[PDB]
Amino acid sequence: GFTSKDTYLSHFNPRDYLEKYYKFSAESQILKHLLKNLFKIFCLDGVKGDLLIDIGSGPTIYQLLSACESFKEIVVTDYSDQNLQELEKWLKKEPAAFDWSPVVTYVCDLEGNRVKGPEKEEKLRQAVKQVLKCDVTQSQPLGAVPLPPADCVLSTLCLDAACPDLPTYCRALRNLGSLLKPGGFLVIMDALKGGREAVEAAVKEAGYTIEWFEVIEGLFSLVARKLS
Ligand SMILES: Cc1ccc2c(c1)cc([C@H]1C[C@H](n3ccnc3CN)CN1C(=O)c1cnc3[nH]ccc3c1)n2Cc1ccc(Cl)cc1
Repeated sequence: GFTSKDTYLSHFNPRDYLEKYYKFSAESQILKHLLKNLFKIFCLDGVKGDLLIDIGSGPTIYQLLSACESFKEIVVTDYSDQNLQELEKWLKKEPAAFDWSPVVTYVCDLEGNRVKGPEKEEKLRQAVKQVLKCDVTQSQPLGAVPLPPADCVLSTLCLDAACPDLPTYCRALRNLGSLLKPGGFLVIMDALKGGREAVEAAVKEAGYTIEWFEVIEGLFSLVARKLS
């Protein structure tokens, strides 16, 4: 049930999935829980800095909506071109882009209705600085792009999309660490697909210290810091 780089394919039609799962019953419920958790990480728990890199963004922006409260600069990334195109239609405010309005409104509600949808959308659009290819199996997952050491790497539902075996996952997390300052944050929100202990081993062996781990089969979230 594992995927390797030689077997990986992402959904060819990312738009149909946005329409199905990101329009918000079971899926709406799960998305709400994710969004509440991301609110806590990025607006309460001290995960903040200048530069966040979202690894394996997929075609979605919901995982960045609270994060742009806490990071001036966000880089979104994906191995597959069709996911990057779906992101760019939205960032560039094209008429053909997915309508993230309902989710955006819901996040504005979680944040106390300090702003309305358009203002929140604009804050995210201003924060997203680059849209790039990544390959987590590479020592330099973003290739030659000369980003400075970042404050946070976020990975959401990546195991959920395709699960590598444990040493491959540990190596990916260690490759992602090359993107982080010492002490930089690693935030993972994903599917348990050896369970919690396997995730914890991969995180620790990839050179991070877990601050906390929460169950939110099943979904978890965790925040770790790269060894300092
Ligand atoms: C630390 C981490 C671990 C696993 C990850 C990710 C991060 C990110 C993803 C994948 C899945 C993710 N996705 C696609 C649709 N929705 C989501 C989640 N938002 C996008 N996306 C990638 O952009 C990606 C990155 N680099 C790669 N190199 C070879 C394939 C490949 C895919 N994997 C799935 C995956 C499975 C097996 C293998 Cl060997 C490698 C990756």
